[PDB]
Amino acid sequence: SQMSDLPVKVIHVESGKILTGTDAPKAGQLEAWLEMNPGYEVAPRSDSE
Repeated sequence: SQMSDLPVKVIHVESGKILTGTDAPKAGQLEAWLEMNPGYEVAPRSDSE
């Protein structure tokens, strides 16, 4: 699968809540979700070194 198919987490500044890939929007509809829900930001992954 591609990242575009996998969900991307986000962090809200107005509420401070962090949405996980489970509740967060998909990579394809993320742009629309963020545009509609202002204050959110792409959260970091769980890769690390």
